[PDB]
Amino acid sequence: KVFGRCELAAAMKRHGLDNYRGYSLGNWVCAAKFESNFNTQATNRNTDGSTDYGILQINSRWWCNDGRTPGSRNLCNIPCSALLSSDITASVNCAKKIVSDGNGMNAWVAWRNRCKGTDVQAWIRGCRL
Ligand SMILES: [Cl-]
Ligand SMILES: [Cl-]
Ligand SMILES: [Cl-]
Ligand SMILES: [Cl-]
Ligand SMILES: [Cl-]
Ligand SMILES: [Cl-]
Ligand SMILES: [Cl-]
Repeated sequence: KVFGRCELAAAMKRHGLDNYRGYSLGNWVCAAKFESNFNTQATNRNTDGSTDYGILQINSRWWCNDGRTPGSRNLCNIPCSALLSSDITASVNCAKKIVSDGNGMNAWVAWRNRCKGTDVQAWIRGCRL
C-alpha cells in the first residue's frame, strides 16, 4: 500500500506514535517519507547483507526474521514479511521497541540525516489529526 501523507499521519497517531519517547508525529512521517516514500512494500538490501522492510525500513540484522541474515536477531519476534502489510500495526509496534533501545530515532539513519533538526511539523501540515 502507498499511503497518502495525512493518511499515514492519521494511522501513526491512532497507533500512539505522536510524542512516543518524545518524538512528535512529524518526525515519524518525515522518517517514513525518506525511508519508504510511504510504501509498505519497500525493501532495500543493506551493505552487511541484511534487508530493511516496510514503511519504516526495519532491518533484519536485529528486529525481524527473514531467514537469510546470518548472525542476525529477531527482537520484534516477527517475520520481516509482516512489515510489508497494508496494516502498519507490526511496523509501529516494532518501531516502538527500536526507538526505546537507547539512541532514540538516530536508529533510522535517514531520520538523523534528513529529518533531525528540521521543521518536521511541515510533514503533518494540513492534516486533520
Ligand atoms: Cl509527501
Ligand atoms: Cl510534528
Ligand atoms: Cl510497513
Ligand atoms: Cl536469519
Ligand atoms: Cl544466523
Ligand atoms: Cl494501518
Ligand atoms: Cl541518509
